[PDB]
Order: sequence, then structure tokens, then C-alpha cells
Amino acid sequence: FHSFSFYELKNVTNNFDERPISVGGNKMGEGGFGVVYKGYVNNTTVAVKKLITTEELKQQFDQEIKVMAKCQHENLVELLGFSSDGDDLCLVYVYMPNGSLLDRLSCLDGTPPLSWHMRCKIAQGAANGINFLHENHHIHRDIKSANILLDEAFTAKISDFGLARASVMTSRIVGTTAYMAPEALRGEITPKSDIYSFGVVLLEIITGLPAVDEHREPQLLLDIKEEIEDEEKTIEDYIDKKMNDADSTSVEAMYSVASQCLHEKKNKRPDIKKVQQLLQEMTA
Ligand SMILES: CN1CCC(n2cc(Nc3nc(OC4(C)CC4)c4nc(C(=O)N(C)C)ccc4n3)cn2)CC1
Repeated sequence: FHSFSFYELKNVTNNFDERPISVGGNKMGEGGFGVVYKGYVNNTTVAVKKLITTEELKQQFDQEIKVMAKCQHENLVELLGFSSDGDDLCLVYVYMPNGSLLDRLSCLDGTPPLSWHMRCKIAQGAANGINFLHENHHIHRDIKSANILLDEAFTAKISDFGLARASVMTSRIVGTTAYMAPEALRGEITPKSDIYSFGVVLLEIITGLPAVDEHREPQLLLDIKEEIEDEEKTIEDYIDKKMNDADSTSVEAMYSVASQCLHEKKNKRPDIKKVQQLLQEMTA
């Protein structure tokens, strides 16, 4: 990866302009651990991350780099470089022109709704990236639709490997609570927890609803699994109304994958290879 001096990056981001790209600045969004800025290096668009002590933020910055060097795939975000300025820490990525799946499902900034067809392809691409990580003995630990980015062709790219671990218990439980498996919430580190998170993501893809909404019933999207199983509601009642091309058969087939992924018992969940196989059969 390219080593940037902090000055190189400050200049390409209009002095790290915290104003949104809609107003004229360079801010595109925010993550865990930093604001993301639009940068331009040699007429190529790049994404820049400017990053709880100084010695603790270093091992979390080194993580994204450690994992991103070992893991390169068509469905993983590509790291282009970094900036080692001691205190100031920056990560540079290939800019995803279509941002996150989260933003594209909510139609943020007026983007049109994703079709069922586009959704199915994104689900498959997201599963392929998780499969590559699991084959390379890595647990993502933060699978969610804000961590699924879309390129120039809406190819799904898993991102954010700051919490990714190699191959177990931990005292420091980290992740996104509305996507987390009961055992991950208990401290277990397992690739099976990632499958569960992916199941929440498949429900987001079918429903177009966020994983958690305080002004909703039920507030957690994974709870709809119980409403359907308890025949209080149907999957037809929950399909995203912002589509014109969804068919009952493939919608039921993706719901069945999500339902299996969301089993409360980690060992009763399918592995990613089975998830990939099942999503492939949905479009065959
Ligand atoms: C209406 N238009 C307006 C433009 C918009 N747009 C394009 C982007 N590009 C984009 N965004 C990223 O992060 C976001 C989603 C939080 C901003 C991002 N993150 C990483 C990454 O891996 N990180 C940091 C860990 C890598 C590449 C990235 N590329 C954002 N918004 C699409 C819709």
C-alpha cells in the first residue's frame, strides 16, 4: 500500500473540509473511529478516513491494515494507502460511488429504490465476501448494511475490518447490538456470529427497513422472524413496497436463508458456503 505523508492528504481533501459534499465540502459520512472524506489523487476519487487513548487507537488503525493486506477479494473494499503521522492517522480507500447499502435502502439524498434484481445480486456479492473471509480464517465481527458498500456497478463490497479477528472469549464486547448474535453479546468470538448478522442484513434487503427504529413495532427487525413464525404477520406484509419486480418465490427463498441465519443456537445456523449455495439457487 502507498504511504502518504499527512500533508499530501490534507491538500487532496480541501484541508479536511468537514462540510458535506452536497454543500461544497469533503465530508461523505462518519464511522466508528472517524469521519470519511472525499479526496482526489491524480484525477482518481478516493475515500479518506481520519481517525480511547493514542496507544489504543494505533492497534485499531493497524488492524484495518493487517487484515486488508491479507484479504483481497472482489467483494471486499480495497485499501489504497495510509498515513503514519503518529498522532494523526489516515486510511485511504477506493471510493465507492454508490456508498452503503444502508443509505441505498433508505434512498438517502434522493437515490432511486434498488430493484429486487439488484438486491439479489448484492446479497450474493455480500455472501461471497464473507465466504472469502471465513476461508482465510477471519471473523468480521461487524457485518451490517452500513459496512456493505456499492461500487460503480452496485457490486457489494464488505468494509471495515477494524474489529476483524484471526483463527474463543473476550472481556471487551464490540459490534452493532441490533445485528449481534446472542453469543456474540456474551463475549464469544465465532464465524457463526457473522452468519447471524448477515441474516439481519437479508431482512433489511427484503423489507427496506433499518435493523432498529425506536418509533416502530417491533423496534428490532430480527423480531419480525417471530411475528411470521407466529402467523401474526406474513412476509408479503413486510416486503419493501419501493419495488415493482419482486416475486413471491425468490422473496420466500431469501427469507428462508435469513430465517436459517437467525437461529438462536449458533450450531443450528448454516455456514457461509451453504448460505452462498442457497442464495445461488434462489436466482437459478
Ligand atoms: C447521493 N450520492 C452521494 C455520494 C455517495 N457516496 C459515495 C461514497 N463513497 C464511499 N463512502 C464510504 O463510506 C461512507 C458510505 C460513509 C461515507 C466509503 N467507505 C470506505 C471504507 O471502507 N471505510 C471508510 C471504512 C471505502 C470507500 C467508501 N466510499 C459515500 N457516499 C453516494 C450517493
